[PDB]
Amino acid sequence: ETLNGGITDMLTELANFEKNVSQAIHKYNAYRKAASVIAKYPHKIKSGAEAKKLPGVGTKIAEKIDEFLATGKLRKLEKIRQDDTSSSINFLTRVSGIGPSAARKFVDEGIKTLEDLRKNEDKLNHHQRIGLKYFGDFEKRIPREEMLQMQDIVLNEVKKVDSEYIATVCGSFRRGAESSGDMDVLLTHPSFTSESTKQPKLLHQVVEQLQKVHFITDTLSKGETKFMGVCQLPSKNDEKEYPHRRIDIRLIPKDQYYCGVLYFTGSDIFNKNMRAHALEKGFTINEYTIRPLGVTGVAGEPLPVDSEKDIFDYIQWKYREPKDRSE
DNA sequence: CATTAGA
DNA sequence: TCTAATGA
Ligand SMILES: [Mn+2]
Ligand code: NA
Ligand code: NA
Repeated sequence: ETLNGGITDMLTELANFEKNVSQAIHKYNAYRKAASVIAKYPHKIKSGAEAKKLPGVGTKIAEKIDEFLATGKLRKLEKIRQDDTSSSINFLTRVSGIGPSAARKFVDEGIKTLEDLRKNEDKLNHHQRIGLKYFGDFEKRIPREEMLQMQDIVLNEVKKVDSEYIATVCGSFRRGAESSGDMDVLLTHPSFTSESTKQPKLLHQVVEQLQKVHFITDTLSKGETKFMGVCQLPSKNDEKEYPHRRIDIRLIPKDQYYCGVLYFTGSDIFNKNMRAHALEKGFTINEYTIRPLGVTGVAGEPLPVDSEKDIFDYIQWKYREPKDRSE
């Protein structure tokens, strides 16, 4: 956590670089288990060999470990950090919709800067166009203060359309959080569950309304179950317009709401821990259900959930307010 | 780890 | 169809 800190960080730097700048999924996977492992190790790594003994740590890494322990640096790390090319990829990748793949290609073509990206909007597909358009707004944290006004808005229309729609804004926002990166609204309806062959309109109506009033301004991707767009709160009585925010809305079979909800509520650790817990308690939990465990090694049979509670109850725990799902 | 876009 | 990018 702090004892093998640089070690893993240097490790993680390395990996990432292979994966993105290079297209070396192996080396990249190398740097990772190694970083994974040295990280679990209970003692101050004193040298390559010491590390070396580790599963996954080879002569390659161990070698880097020395130079890094010997001098507070690494050449490769220094050279890479310098490398205009790899820098460039590191950056373009920031655009919503630009993966490494396209970052390399763009670069190859010679698009390195944002401005480059601009003179060639054409080479860009819609997602990246929008991604480019709101590049500034996408990088900004969402003040909870607005989260409240946005949630306010969603809920309302949602209800306005059908009164049967149930919506929840998940994420850190739900868990207290002072700010968040984007909003996640999970959604379901009663007319839609595991069997009952869809109702694409379900999602559509809603999105339609949102847009109708101008809360949603763009569409990144809209499918029959997952809409991914852009919203913005009414820029009041001028002098102050609001930043463009990312929003995600997803239809959910009423029969798996809470699990989903439980899940996307996090935290990443609370979950795991919760998850690790159902296990002893004779269960199993995943994003959509909670099945009682059987001795044969495994077992099925999706227990019925009406609220976040049932899940708790099942696993027999103290209902934990979102606020304290912190870990 | 599954859901959309695109080509 | 596969392959990328998001989320998470
Ligand atoms: Mn989010
Ligand atoms: Na080894
Ligand atoms: Na990106």
